Amino acid sequence: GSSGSSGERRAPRKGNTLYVYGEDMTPTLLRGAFSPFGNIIDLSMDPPRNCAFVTYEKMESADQAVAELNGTQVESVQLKVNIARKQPMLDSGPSSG
Repeated sequence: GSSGSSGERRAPRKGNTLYVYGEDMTPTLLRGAFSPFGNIIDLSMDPPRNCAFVTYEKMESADQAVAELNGTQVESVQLKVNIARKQPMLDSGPSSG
């Protein structure tokens, strides 16, 4: 009998920001952890909720990371990435930051 589900949960690819969650991970860590996928233009960490918002210069990466970085164990730390919800078209090159 089929051990598990036949295949994986199909899903589209779109988004700039990514919802990351960890326990013993640091900002500088995510920098070299998400960099491999692409360029980080927006990376923020919230000790309170122990999460991190990493934005990629492109949308192609957003799905990528969420596909690999999802449930991945980097630097001896399990990082949980997801496609942030409610992320409409946002400027890429902010001048009046």
